[PDB]
Amino acid sequence: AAPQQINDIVHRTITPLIEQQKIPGMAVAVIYQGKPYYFTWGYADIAKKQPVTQQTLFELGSVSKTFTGVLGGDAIARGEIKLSDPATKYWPELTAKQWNGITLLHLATYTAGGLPLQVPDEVKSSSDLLRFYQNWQPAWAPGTQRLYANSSIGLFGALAVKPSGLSFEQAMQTRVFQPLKLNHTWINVPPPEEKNYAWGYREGKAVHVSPGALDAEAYGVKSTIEDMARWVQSNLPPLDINEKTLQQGIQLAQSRYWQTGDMYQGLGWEMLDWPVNPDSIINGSDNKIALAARPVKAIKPPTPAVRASWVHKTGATGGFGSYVAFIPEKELGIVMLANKNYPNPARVAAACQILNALQ
Ligand SMILES: [Cl-]
Ligand SMILES: [Cl-]
Ligand code: NI
Ligand code: NI
Ligand code: NI
Ligand code: NI
Ligand code: NI
Repeated sequence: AAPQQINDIVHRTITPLIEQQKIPGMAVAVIYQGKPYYFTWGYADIAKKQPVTQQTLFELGSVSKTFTGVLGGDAIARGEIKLSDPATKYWPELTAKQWNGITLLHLATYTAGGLPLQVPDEVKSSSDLLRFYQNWQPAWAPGTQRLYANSSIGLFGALAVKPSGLSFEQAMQTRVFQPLKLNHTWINVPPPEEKNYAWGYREGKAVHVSPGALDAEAYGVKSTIEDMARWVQSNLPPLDINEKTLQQGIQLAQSRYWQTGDMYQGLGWEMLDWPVNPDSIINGSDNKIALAARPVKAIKPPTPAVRASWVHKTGATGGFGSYVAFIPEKELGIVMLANKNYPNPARVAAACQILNALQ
């Protein structure tokens, strides 16, 4: 009766959402008792009437940060980094005084003291980046305010892989993607895979994410609905793989490092205690809140991953909108990929309706 029940709630929830939000193409995965169930609607390419399939690639936007968090967790477990390490330890030319006291933890969790949402578009090279961070003036002491920022976790990702001697992309492929068998997940989509790469749509124009500094670390992953379902499965408790630093790093990305309001900051992932007030995550997902500064309280030592949690992340690019959420206690989760950037609360409310019916 379970597959019939899943089909019904997914159909009755997503069909009106697509119509209300005018979404051109969408893929949904429900992870129910650890098993994935896939659903597709609409078009990856409107002009060519190419349907969304289980092999369609979507831009994950900020959901990419969950991969960066896990790769950072793997580096901790390898002994290559410590979150209490100063950021300057891995970038010694970053000598400016305001960086004294700023750690990898602060970069990973948006708590360095006001690093901006986007790296400025005029910053392109590594030397541009150095000048940007050397000249940046924090608004707050480190570890006091959370301000969501690609320039923060993006730099965390770039520094965390330095001890490996690998590029960020090589580290992600070899240490996260390949061990988890995510073989249709890319930082740079290869030419033969472009036939499955959906267009994003913004004001009715077909767009892909623009290149930018630290894009790979902060918002550059593209993936299929099947690989993202396998990503959810990999972040659920029963994961037991040969690559034990990765198994441990996944658990560390769900550690609770900071609290603000009723939410907890992990590495990439964000968490709330479950059962959760649905209005809190729906309302809190609005960018008028999610992009605003909020005071944080440190959790020392970080809370080890709590099984009774709602774990989630929204993401967007100019042309795409994504959402992933799961409940480790229930072995239950959802992935929603769309080639239009429609408002976060609509994504979260739909996910709440589906998972509440199945939990
Ligand atoms: Cl650590
Ligand atoms: Cl929003
Ligand atoms: Ni293939
Ligand atoms: Ni139940
Ligand atoms: Ni139940
Ligand atoms: Ni039950
Ligand atoms: Ni029950």
